[PDB]
Amino acid sequence: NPLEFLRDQPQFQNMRQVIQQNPALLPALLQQLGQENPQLLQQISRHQEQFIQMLNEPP
Repeated sequence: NPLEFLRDQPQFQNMRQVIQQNPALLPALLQQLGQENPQLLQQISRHQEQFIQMLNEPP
């Protein structure tokens, strides 16, 4: 799945940041990921726990 790198790369963290302080655009990054490629979303399914886990970065 293309998420492996997504979860590893700042993609997950980075997002949390922008959306963390500036929660205006929200973590849409995911919407564009699953939407972009009709196959991505499916593979992304493995996320949720990890993806969202960071989406709520403590700091």
